[PDB]
Amino acid sequence: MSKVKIELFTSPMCPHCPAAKRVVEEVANEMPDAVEVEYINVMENPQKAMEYGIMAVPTIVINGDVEFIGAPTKEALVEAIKKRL
Repeated sequence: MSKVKIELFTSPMCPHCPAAKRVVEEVANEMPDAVEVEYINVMENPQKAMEYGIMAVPTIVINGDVEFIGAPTKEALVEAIKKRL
């Protein structure tokens, strides 16, 4: 009971991925209101996500769970929050 929290903790620099733009559009398809997106381009901000158990960019939160899946952002799970988050 906090709305669907997404966070985007990375500054991808080789592949200019849509990053938070995909993750927001994808979950806003599901929940066009119960959505929170921290797009935190990794620069000038604390490692508060880059701590955790993952300690490996691209550091991504979907619903509230902290993870990283691929060279791009959480696309493997984005294929499933689209399905039944």
